[PDB]
Order: sequence, then C-alpha cells, then structure tokens
Amino acid sequence: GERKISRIHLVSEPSITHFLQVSWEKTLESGFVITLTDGHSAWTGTVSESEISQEADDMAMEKGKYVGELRKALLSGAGPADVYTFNFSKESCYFFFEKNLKDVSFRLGSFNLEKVENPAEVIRELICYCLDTTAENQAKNEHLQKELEHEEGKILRAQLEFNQIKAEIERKLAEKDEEMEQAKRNHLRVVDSLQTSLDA
Amino acid sequence: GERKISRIHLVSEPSITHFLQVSWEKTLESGFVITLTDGHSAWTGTVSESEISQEADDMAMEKGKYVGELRKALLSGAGPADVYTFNFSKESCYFFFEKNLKDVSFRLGSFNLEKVENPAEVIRELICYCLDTTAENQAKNEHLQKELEHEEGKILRAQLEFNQIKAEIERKLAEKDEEMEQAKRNHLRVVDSLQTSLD
Repeated sequence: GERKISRIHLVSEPSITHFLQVSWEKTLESGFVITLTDGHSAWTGTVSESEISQEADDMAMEKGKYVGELRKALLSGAGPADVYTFNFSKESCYFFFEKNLKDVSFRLGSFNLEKVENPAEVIRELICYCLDTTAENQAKNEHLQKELEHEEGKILRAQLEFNQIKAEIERKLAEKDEEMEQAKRNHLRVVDSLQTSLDA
Repeated sequence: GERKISRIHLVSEPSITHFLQVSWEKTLESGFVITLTDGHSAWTGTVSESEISQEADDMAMEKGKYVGELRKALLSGAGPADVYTFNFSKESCYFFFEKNLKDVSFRLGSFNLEKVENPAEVIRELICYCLDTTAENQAKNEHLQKELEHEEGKILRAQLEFNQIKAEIERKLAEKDEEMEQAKRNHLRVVDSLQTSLD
C-alpha cells in the first residue's frame, strides 16, 4: 500500500497545523483512507470508488480529470499556482475542500470523517512511518554515494588506460611511415643501379 | 541546532512505542533537551553540562567515554550487542536508563522530566520535523539516482568512443597498406620498363 502525509491549515483553526494522511492501494481512483490529526485527536474516513465517481458527476467534471484534481489537492502534483482551502467541523465531522482560482473558490470534495477512539495509536503509526522511511532513505543514500565515488574512480582509471593503449597504437603509425620511407629509398637505389647500367 | 528522534520501549509498557526526542547544539556534552512522548502526552527535561560531568564523576567513569555511552543510548552508534533499557514512571516523572550486559546491569543516567501542559503542540512540532526530514532524504535519493545515472553514462560513452577511435586508427593502418601495395606495383612497372630498356 501507499500513503502521503501533508501539512494543511484548517479554515476554522488556521492558528495551527493539521496533518492529513491519505493512504491507498495502487490507485486513488479505487478508493482511499483519509485521516486528519491535530496531534491530539484523529478523524478517519474511507472514500469508495463509487463516492469518487459520484463527486466527479455531481460536478460535471470528467472522472479522469477529477482524479487528477484529487491527486493535486490531497497528495502531490500540485503546481505552485494551485491553492486549496481545507474545512473540517469537529462537530459534524464533515471534511470538505476547495480550489481557489482567479475568481472564486469551487468545492472539490466532501467526505465524512469519524472520530477515532485511540488517536495516540494513529499518531504513533504515522511517526513510525516517517522515521522508518527516513532510515531506509539514509541507508540507500549512503550506498548511492559509495556508488558515485567508485564510478568517479572507474572513470579516471579507464581514461588513463585508454590513453596508454591509444599512445601505443599511434606509434605504429610513425613506424609505418618510417618503413615506407625506407622502402622508397631502397627503390631509388635499385632504379639508380639499373639506370647507371642503362646510360652506358 | 541539532535533533534526533528515536523509538524506544519502556520496561513499564512494552507493548507501546515511545519517542525520545533529543536536541542539542554541537555536542551532547554541552547539555541537551530531552522529550518523551507516546503520541498523546509529552514529558520534557533539560540536562546541563554540570549534571553530565557529575554523572560521569559519581559513576567513576572517564568523561569522554560517559558522553560516548550517552550518544550510543540516546542517539545513534550503538554497537550490535549494546543493550540499553529505559524506565519511566508517569506518576513520579522519574526517568532513568541502564546499560545491560550478559550477567550485569548498571544505571547510566536519570532525568526528572516534567509533564508539558500542551502536548499536542510539541507532538505537531515533532511531526513537522519528521515530514521535513523525510522529504529532504527523498529528494536527496532522487538526485543521487540521477547523478549516478549520469556518471554511468560517462563511463559507457568513454568506452564506446574509445572502441570507435581504435577501429579508426586501425583503418588508417590498413590505408597505409593499400598505399604500400600500389607503390609496389608502380615500382615494378618502373623497374621492368628500365630493365627491358636495357635488353
């Protein structure tokens, strides 16, 4: 499975940072879990393939493009001119969000979150995922850095060796010219003998 | 400012993962802030250099080695067989940790932590820092993959260009051979012309 954790600011509580965790399998379009935490409580709702189709329809937007909009608002892919506002009432537990443009905002989704009974568990799992991902990446990055240095060396030595082989082969060019010069000189000797005989 | 967030399990609650957040500047030896959280409550204390020195002194341990054990236990660098356990009372807020060996334990250090009155703010700050760290490491992974790709390309390029340069020099070498040959034929004509011009 996959996830994305984002920092958002809620309209009703812009004072502070809420964390949004969206997890799914293979594609967002086949449904996803969305979790919201303020570091003390957490709210979780699932969103089904049907509910995504339904919101795409209730909006007169093509399903593909709409899923794109969800990727940009809830995950990544958001260009820098993309601005979203996020709303969540801790009373009704309705979560909705909008895309701000050059004219007005238009809503993109309305999901129902349910307050979870053990927030601390959810928060702990989130943090463990961050630390695990960080440790794996650090390990892979140190290894890649070993691969870079080794390649840097392989390059220097291969170049050295290539230039020695080239310097060796290009000498046989000089040797060929010296041979041809000696053969020419010898030919002139031969002809000279025959012509000295012929001029008498 | 430097930070380190580790996962630990308290002997008091083995089922639950707790987070030790240690923050300091330059070295632990100059003191540090330590924070413990279970994702709901948070407890914080500060340790001064004096307290660190006093700890090493009371243990009859050489200062630098004591600081090394603090690094192993609270941060990173713990060898494959180094075992540290952590004990914390939520009622008393007394926190200590021991080094465990085959056949003997010994206490390494104790702090009196104090329950913070807004844990959710501390936990949010901590999560923000982990999200930053993760995104930075992921970005560095992408960059490093691209840079390796590029260097491998350089190696391949040099090899294939060398191959082609070598084949070229060896076409020059055979060029000079066709030249040698037709010179031979000319030489034969000139000599046979003179030789019949004799007879």
